[PDB]
Amino acid sequence: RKPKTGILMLNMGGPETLGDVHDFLLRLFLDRDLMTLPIQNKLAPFIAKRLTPKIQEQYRRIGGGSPIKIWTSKQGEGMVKLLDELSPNTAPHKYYIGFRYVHPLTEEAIEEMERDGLERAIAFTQYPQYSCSTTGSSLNAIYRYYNQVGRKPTMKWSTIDRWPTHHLLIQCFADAILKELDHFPLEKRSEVVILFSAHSLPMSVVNRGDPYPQEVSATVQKVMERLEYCNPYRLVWQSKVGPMPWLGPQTDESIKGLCERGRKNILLVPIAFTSDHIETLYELDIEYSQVLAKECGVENIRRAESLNGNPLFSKALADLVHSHIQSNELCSKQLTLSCPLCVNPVCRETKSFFTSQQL
Amino acid sequence: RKPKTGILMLNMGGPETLGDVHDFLLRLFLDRDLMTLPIQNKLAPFIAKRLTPKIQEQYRRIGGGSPIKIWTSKQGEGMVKLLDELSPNTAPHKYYIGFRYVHPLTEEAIEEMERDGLERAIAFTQYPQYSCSTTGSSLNAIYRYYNQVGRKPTMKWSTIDRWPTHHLLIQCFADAILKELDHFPLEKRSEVVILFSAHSLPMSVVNRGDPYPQEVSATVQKVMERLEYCNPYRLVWQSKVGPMPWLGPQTDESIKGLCERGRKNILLVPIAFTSDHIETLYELDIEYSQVLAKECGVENIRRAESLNGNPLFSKALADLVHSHIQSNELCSKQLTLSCPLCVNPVCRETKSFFTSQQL
Ligand SMILES: CC(CCC(=O)O)[C@H]1CC[C@H]2[C@@H]3[C@H](O)C[C@@H]4C[C@H](O)CC[C@]4(C)[C@H]3C[C@H](O)[C@]12C
Ligand SMILES: CC(CCC(=O)O)[C@H]1CC[C@H]2[C@@H]3[C@H](O)C[C@@H]4C[C@H](O)CC[C@]4(C)[C@H]3C[C@H](O)[C@]12C
Ligand SMILES: C[C@@H](CCC(=O)O)[C@H]1CC[C@H]2[C@@H]3[C@H](O)C[C@@H]4C[C@H](O)CC[C@]4(C)[C@H]3C[C@H](O)[C@]12C
Ligand SMILES: C[C@@H](CCC(=O)O)[C@H]1CC[C@H]2[C@@H]3[C@H](O)C[C@@H]4C[C@H](O)CC[C@]4(C)[C@H]3C[C@H](O)[C@]12C
Ligand SMILES: C[C@H](CCC(=O)O)[C@H]1CC[C@H]2[C@@H]3[C@H](O)C[C@@H]4C[C@H](O)CC[C@]4(C)[C@H]3C[C@H](O)[C@]12C
Ligand SMILES: C[C@H](CCC(=O)O)[C@H]1CC[C@H]2[C@@H]3[C@H](O)C[C@@H]4C[C@H](O)CC[C@]4(C)[C@H]3C[C@H](O)[C@]12C
Ligand code: FES
Ligand code: FES
Repeated sequence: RKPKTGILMLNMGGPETLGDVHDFLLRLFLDRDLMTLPIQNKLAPFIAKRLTPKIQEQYRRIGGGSPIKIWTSKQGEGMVKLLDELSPNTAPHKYYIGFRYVHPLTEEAIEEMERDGLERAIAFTQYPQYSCSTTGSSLNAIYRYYNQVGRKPTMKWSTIDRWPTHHLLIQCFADAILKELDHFPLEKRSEVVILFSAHSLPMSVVNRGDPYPQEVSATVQKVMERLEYCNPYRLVWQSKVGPMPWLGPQTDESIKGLCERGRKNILLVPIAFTSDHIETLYELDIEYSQVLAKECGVENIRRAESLNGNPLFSKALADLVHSHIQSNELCSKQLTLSCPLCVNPVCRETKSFFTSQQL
Repeated sequence: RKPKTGILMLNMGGPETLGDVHDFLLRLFLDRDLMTLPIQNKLAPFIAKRLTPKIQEQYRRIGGGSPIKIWTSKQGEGMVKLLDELSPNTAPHKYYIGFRYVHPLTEEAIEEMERDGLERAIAFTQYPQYSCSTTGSSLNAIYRYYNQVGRKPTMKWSTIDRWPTHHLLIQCFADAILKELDHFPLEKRSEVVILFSAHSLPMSVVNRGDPYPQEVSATVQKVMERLEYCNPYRLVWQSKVGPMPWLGPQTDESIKGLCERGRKNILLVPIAFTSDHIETLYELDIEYSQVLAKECGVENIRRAESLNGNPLFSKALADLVHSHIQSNELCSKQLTLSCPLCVNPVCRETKSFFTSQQL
């Protein structure tokens, strides 16, 4: 009856309503794992307020907020039901959501897991491919929480810190692509070009050693292997802001370029995230597939469905947690190597926090 | 007895002696697929002349020239012996070397293939991961040869234009890594960090859509899977020159960064080429492993042996060719998609050259 094993699902989060946008931005801009600003305690609230209207308008364009919490909860519930049956010795299992910049915040979830008196806590990132700016930032929040509160954990921690080639995740993407290919006019299907798209990183981050581009490229290859190379593809990158150099090719410039070169039948595949959110519902579906694509003369542009409530995806999550438990690993071998040019002192503390855990 | 199937092994090549350096550079700078320069017919000989002394000195430091022709010949000979047994319907097989910028030049090889009266010719790039700047440039040379001689081919052409995850290539890399791990002191072996290293590309090339970074990342993941994630790794990129932005992290900076961060036992793995050449014998072995690494206080830095004369690598080559023949394929599905921002008119012509071939 009392939960024994807590699976803490980590993600950045998104504002559920338009009223949550300002505080989302403020927590983001206060976070030094992402950015160091001059006079940051002053500029953070200011830039949050400055950007609120633009960002609320994007969310209003997709129906008034992000659905991430809904999807995460449905996935969490399907995962736990499977885990109680796969793993009766670590049952009952209970999921907790720990979002970095909206409620329930990472720190609020840890407080609850400790209150619930769990024996074991698993920090399970919902980003299959690791970036120090996504999963690294969620794992640092766990280390900082105990550091700030000045007490040690009362539960045994470990982390599933990446899973870019999990076989059932791969199957979920391949399945979604095959379904969407069937939605193109039959006479176009062979002609379709696949653009896998993932959020970009600034080159300053790529060049310091961030593991993300190599892992996202691995996911793309395993998906194309599963599909037997039925269509040609490129991996391209979305969401660049600001005037600094980021990893390209850009998704928008790639859609326009393909159109200008006669490839007017394009299937977009979000490959680095597992539910709908602003990047899919606003950036890909509206900004590129409605506005940009209409202006460049595209014939058909479609997007693979996000994994969202697919029961095969819940089965992937539970398979990941079960295999983790059975292996007794505390973290990947990759978490034990920080970036070769890391300049953030917290990363090594975070690494040690996980590699040193009792058990 | 008359040869029936020719396998054209494509590679950029390297100067075999110090005297060949100038004409190597001059052919390279006269190649539009690789670069456009102002007043290129004047500037190419001038830049070749300017760089000759520094490049001759690099080759002198490694014994007086590139061994690429030796290794390519040994691999070609072993591949042909296997193919005559594996594929008697297409035997006898004959290999031909087509180097882009040294003799025997691509154009000289095609001449000899035509004279030999082969039934078919296979353009087999020796770069497992495709870049428009490597394999694309060599395939463009085949299209341009016929275009410039004003005659259609007299043999059926097809291409093996990439093979970044062929299982025996992956085995050869994993085998070389395990052998080199065995040469560290035993007490350091689990502490070893692996840096997979590949020639970089400028960001202008990456951002136009070059398929290379994603393919090299795929090779890395399949090698680490075969090794069961026994050590941690990063993929990083060598050989940047000039002042423009290129894809990082840089290999040199990453070795020094790792050293400064207490990771002093490092295994370098050249992952994008299959024999020794100036990148391994000069840049990694001298510039980085002798000079840089001594300066930064490294404890052990070693390099996986290049594939070179490994018989399992001849077996991979022959298996590639054999599968290619049995499949009847003219080229990969990926060759049918040019880069989304390609601005070189020859790419489409080369693509069509192969996709339109009779059979
Ligand atoms: C200096 C800097 C970032 C630091 C860095 O990259 O190391 C940038 C990032 C966000 C910038 C701020 C935001 O763009 C919002 C403001 C925009 C105005 O055009 C200038 C002031 C303004 C307040 C900016 C000052 C400065 O250029 C900031 C603070
Ligand atoms: C303008 C240009 C490239 C153009 C382009 O990329 O569009 C660059 C590439 C290589 C350059 C040249 C090479 O670096 C060699 C020469 C170097 C000297 O320091 C300047 C003149 C010199 C002759 C350069 C002139 C000019 O800056 C060139 C020609
Ligand atoms: C590039 C990067 C983080 C920093 C980093 O990787 O250095 C990512 C992580 C969270 C991202 C931010 C969050 O998604 C929230 C904002 C979303 C807007 O659509 C752009 C600005 C916005 C503020 C983002 C800018 C940038 O893409 C961030 C800061
Ligand atoms: C960057 C690039 C090719 C062009 C491209 O990618 O746009 C690669 C392909 C062949 C490379 C060149 C060849 O390896 C020959 C030269 C080798 C020297 O060590 C550097 C300059 C040198 C001239 C190289 C510069 C650059 O790295 C080239 C030109
Ligand atoms: C879009 C925006 C500012 C808003 C504004 O002028 O209104 C700014 C605020 C802080 C910026 C970020 C911070 O400067 C930290 C990162 C710095 C990197 O050099 C580029 C991305 C990077 C993640 C920046 C991207 C972007 O230019 C941000 C998110
Ligand atoms: C190293 C060198 C010139 C030598 C010199 O001035 O001494 C120049 C000559 C032509 C240059 C190349 C050509 O300009 C074409 C490419 C231009 C890209 O913007 C960067 C790499 C790129 C491949 C260049 C790298 C490098 O700066 C090269 C190879
Ligand atoms: S920035 Fe990657 S480990 Fe610190
Ligand atoms: S530059 Fe890549 S296809 Fe032309």
